[PDB]
Amino acid sequence: NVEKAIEALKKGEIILVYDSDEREGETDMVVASQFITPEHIRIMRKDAGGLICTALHPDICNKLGIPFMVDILEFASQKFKVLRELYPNDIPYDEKSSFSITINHRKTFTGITDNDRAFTIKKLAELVKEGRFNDFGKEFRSPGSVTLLRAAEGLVKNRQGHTEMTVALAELANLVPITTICEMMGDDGNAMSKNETKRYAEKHNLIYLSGEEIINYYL
Amino acid sequence: NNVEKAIEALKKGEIILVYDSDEREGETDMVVASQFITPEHIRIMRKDAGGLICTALHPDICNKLGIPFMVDILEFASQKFKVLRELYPNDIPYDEKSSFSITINHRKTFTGITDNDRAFTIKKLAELVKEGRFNDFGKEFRSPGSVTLLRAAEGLVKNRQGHTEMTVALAELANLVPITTICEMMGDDGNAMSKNETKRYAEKHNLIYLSGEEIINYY
Ligand SMILES: O=C(CO)[C@H](O)[C@H](O)COP(=O)(O)O
Ligand SMILES: O=C(CO)[C@H](O)[C@H](O)COP(=O)(O)O
Ligand SMILES: [Ca+2]
Ligand SMILES: [Ca+2]
Ligand SMILES: [Ca+2]
Ligand SMILES: [Ca+2]
Ligand SMILES: [Zn+2]
Ligand SMILES: [Zn+2]
Ligand SMILES: [Zn+2]
Repeated sequence: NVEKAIEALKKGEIILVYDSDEREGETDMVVASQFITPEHIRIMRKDAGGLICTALHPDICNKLGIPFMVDILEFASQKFKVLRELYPNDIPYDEKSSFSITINHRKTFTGITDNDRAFTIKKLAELVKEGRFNDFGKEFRSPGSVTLLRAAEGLVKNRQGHTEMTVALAELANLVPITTICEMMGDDGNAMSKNETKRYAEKHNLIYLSGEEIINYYL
Repeated sequence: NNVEKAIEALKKGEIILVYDSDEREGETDMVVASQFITPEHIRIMRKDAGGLICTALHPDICNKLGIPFMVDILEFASQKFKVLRELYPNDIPYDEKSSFSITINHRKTFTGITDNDRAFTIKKLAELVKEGRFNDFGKEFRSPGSVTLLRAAEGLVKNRQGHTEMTVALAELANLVPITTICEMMGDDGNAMSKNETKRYAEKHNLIYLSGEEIINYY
């Protein structure tokens, strides 16, 4: 199943990845960022509905100098004390946020359109694939509409969220290890259930993958 | 006229549409008074508008809670994270500054992104403010989260004319807690939904549609 998903990812398709019954119980739509298109963004906002985020392998984040947002906030809590009052000291270690900074490519206008978000994401994957790390500040500004996620060092060995699972899948596919993901939201106000997301994958001829399978394959 | 009609709609917990200006973003946001937000509002915003779902706060509330602008958090944190300096938004194309602030989740939510979770976070924030329980902010919320806050400029539309200021101004005029939730309407072609298409939406759904100039002049 993992290898079939890898082929789909290599063709620029959206695949569906469920994490686990014990974790978020959520399914994310996932695409290899180097193949992102405005159409992928349109499908994610209409049929998934969560935040459209782009996850990056830790090696990439280290080359760009991008930290976890929690660390930006903790340091800034020295000046803005409310940040200390909002510390996420109550989240299980396994669910600790993978949130990093938000960005827009400088050539975009408001940054939120399908065209703007696909351009921001595709240009970031381009810059990374080409190794033009120093061009990051030249080409992008923060804050913006595309939320970046920082994958755990060691990926699924140390954290088992969609952030790590999808980046691990891109690494396995021999692609730039950067993915764009969006949580699938249900009409009942909760996340779409695994039965509901498997159903959507069947209707749209998409690959549906369980996180356990990616983890096992990777390890 | 239409502004008074939009005010009555907000007081009833309905959504209104606000277009800023041809000379600014050229975008229409769906708008609702946060104290009346429901999971259904979040659902219609993600399916029918599609941009980010953000909650704008009157600067008075922001000062009482100690919530700063995000660019300021980044500016201060750049002392430690050098990448932040190179990402300065000294070039946002449609205004001097962004209204982006911190992101939050109410501590009682699970993943924070569902319609139920986002509506709960936003409504609870509006309630905490309405009840003057500012010392309870950290007790009830954590950052980062799925709900992005926006800080309205001091003087509102007298000093900045974004949807952030315009909508907070309408909530104030309505004698409501001045906190709004807004979402940009996106088009199928990859650009923001056109003025003509957002008008057709407003006519189909009998929603009040306002332009920025009318709100600014009335305020
Ligand atoms: O938080 C999220 C996006 O903002 C989603 O849960 C997304 O799937 C990435 O997070 P995680 O790695 O915890 O699954
Ligand atoms: O940026 C945005 C959301 O994050 C949107 O533009 C929203 O309408 C608020 O911004 P502004 O006050 O500039 O119109
Ligand atoms: Ca998560
Ligand atoms: Ca804006
Ligand atoms: Ca201005
Ligand atoms: Ca009508
Ligand atoms: Zn997830
Ligand atoms: Zn706007
Ligand atoms: Zn209707």
